[PDB]
Amino acid sequence: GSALFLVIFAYLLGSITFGEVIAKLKGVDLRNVGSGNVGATNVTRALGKKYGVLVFFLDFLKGFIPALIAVKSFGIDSWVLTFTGLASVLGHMYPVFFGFKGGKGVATALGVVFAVSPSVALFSFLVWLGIFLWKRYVSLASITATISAFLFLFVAGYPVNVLFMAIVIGALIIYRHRENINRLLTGREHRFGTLEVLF
Amino acid sequence: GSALFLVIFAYLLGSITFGEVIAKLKGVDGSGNVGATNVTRALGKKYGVLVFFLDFLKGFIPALIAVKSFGIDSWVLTFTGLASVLGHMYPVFFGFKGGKGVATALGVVFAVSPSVALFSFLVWLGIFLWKRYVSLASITATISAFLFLFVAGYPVNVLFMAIVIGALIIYRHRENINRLLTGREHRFGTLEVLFQ
Ligand SMILES: CCCCCCCCCCCCCCCC(=O)OC[C@@H](O)COP(=O)(O)O
Repeated sequence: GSALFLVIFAYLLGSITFGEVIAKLKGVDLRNVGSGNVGATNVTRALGKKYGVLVFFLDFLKGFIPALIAVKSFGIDSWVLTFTGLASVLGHMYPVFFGFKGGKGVATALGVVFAVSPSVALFSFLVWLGIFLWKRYVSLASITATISAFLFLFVAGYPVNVLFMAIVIGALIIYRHRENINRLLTGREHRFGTLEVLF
Repeated sequence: GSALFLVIFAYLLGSITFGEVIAKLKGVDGSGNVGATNVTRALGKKYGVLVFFLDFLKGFIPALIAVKSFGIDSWVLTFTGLASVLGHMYPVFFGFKGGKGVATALGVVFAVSPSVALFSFLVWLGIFLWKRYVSLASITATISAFLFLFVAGYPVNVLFMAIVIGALIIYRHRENINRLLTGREHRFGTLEVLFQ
């Protein structure tokens, strides 16, 4: 009853892909820019790093706010949190508002992890930052940090409901990156090299 | 032509009141109503959920065909979603003695607008958890559904369908409304709602 309310709320809140809303009022069509993704990385290409950080924060919140409510209400080992965090990420990937055409859910998933464990969230973000500074592919950093986020929760002793949530979310994130994976293997992925950040 | 076939099929399918047919499957016959709530009443939540899903599908299935084959702007969809609910309210297979059409109407709005449907389901859950009457939640979620379709800018064929379907549902709750105002409506326990 109460759990169903929270899970649906997490899905509806997650369905507000804020990169698509902000770019629309700024006039930009994200479909034609860079990867075509509606997420923070492509919002940065289309609108600049000022709007990319804003979109990252909002997409972060819609996974953090519902997951935190589940933790305080049902406990960290409740499967309500499992499906709440999944709902926020599935809302971002398949938004009920925009015809189920959303992003890859990396920022929203980090919001869910933050509500479960800030410690793991900051480490995974540090892992994401290093891999990115290393190779300047956001997709490679996101894939790596997604896998490291799962390994961090496991070693830290988090319950099987949290691990199940992380596996499904992580497997969904990698699957939504299959276009980036195809581009990385073929040397076509949109790098953030010298020319890209300069211009 | 083919539009009339869909409307009549929507009515006939909606006339399959599923609590009944699944109550008689397992073999049971309180409120005496044909509803998912009245099936959880009797055979447990696991069968009332299935009955809710089936009554949901008979409104969802013909309405999705209307959207896909005629368009969300078509008035074929208006009469198709109307026929499904009217089938559930006045089932030709059961002497026109049927339920209140909440689950069937939710199926109709979900095929038209998955967003409005889930938003209206949020309204129902909140009102039910807050005040603990099933009927008060169904009336409020019905009204909010039309308001959600209106402010979102859905076409006039959909707004007309929601008004007529909403009015029918509210009208089917006239006995619930009387008992609500006279304090004779059943209410769930303060703890019974959370374990519901
Ligand atoms: C299971 C929990 C996993 C948590 C996720 C890992 C944390 C990563 C740190 C946050 C990084 C900032 C947010 C970026 C969101 C985003 O935009 O993701 C899409 C990118 O990838 C690929 O971008 P693109 O080239 O446009 O497809």
